[PDB]
Amino acid sequence: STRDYEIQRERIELGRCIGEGQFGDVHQGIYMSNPALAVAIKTCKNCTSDSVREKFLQEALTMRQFDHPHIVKLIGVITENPVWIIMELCTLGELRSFLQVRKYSLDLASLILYAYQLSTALAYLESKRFVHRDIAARNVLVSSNDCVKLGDFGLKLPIKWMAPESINFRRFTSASDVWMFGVCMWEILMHGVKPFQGVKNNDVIGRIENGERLPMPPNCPPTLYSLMTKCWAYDPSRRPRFTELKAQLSTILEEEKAQ
Ligand SMILES: CCc1ccc(-c2ccc3c(c2)-c2c(cnn2CC)S(=O)(=O)N3C)cc1
Repeated sequence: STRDYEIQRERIELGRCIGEGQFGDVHQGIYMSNPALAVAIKTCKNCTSDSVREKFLQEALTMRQFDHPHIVKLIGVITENPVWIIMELCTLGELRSFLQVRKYSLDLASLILYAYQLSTALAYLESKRFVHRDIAARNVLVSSNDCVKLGDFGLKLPIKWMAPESINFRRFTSASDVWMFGVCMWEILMHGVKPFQGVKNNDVIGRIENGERLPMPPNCPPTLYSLMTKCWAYDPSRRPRFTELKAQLSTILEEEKAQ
């Protein structure tokens, strides 16, 4: 039930389209509540069929259960047609593009901060025993210069980001997540460059079994690259826990900020 966070439509002013989620466009809006607050609104294209509506609204019921500095907050829902999900707005958009445009204006400490930040959230999700089953929707958003957040919308499987066991047996565990986090970390230090550029998806799995890994990013600290490669151990029982990563990242950030 949603009655404790049902929003009245007139309190929401739907603005410009800003991205796409799995179910429809995402809009910017102003929500008159405290203030008259900037929000992100998930919309739903074909919520005119019942089954799509159930799954769209499930995204909200799920988000509702978490409260963390680095996971996108649910503000509310409107459950009459047309159905909307009202989320906090991450002003500065997608991390990938953010890192690219800011390649020459973000220091190493910030890039590490982001990785650390995400690991605190992933550790929380692990402690809440959440299984995120929609891997294609996984994305990172920037709410400010010093704050990134997990989300399932933007501002077909990710073969290139996936653990080999996910690829061969469709096994998805806390460990496969760690593998993907490893890639996401690499991505961050590479200023939002995607993994395996030019390489075909099907030739990916072969290269991994051959011992090949994504190389050390320019200016990436050997301590942090070591963390990454541990995220990419083949035997998924060799990979570190997120709680292991949160801590290991915490002292790496301290080493840099001290310089
Ligand atoms: C609030 C629901 C929710 C939506 C998306 C995620 C999300 C977003 C991005 C992710 C991830 C999750 C993610 C990663 C590794 N494991 N997981 C699942 C917890 S990741 O590689 O850091 N990555 C890109 C988590 C919760």
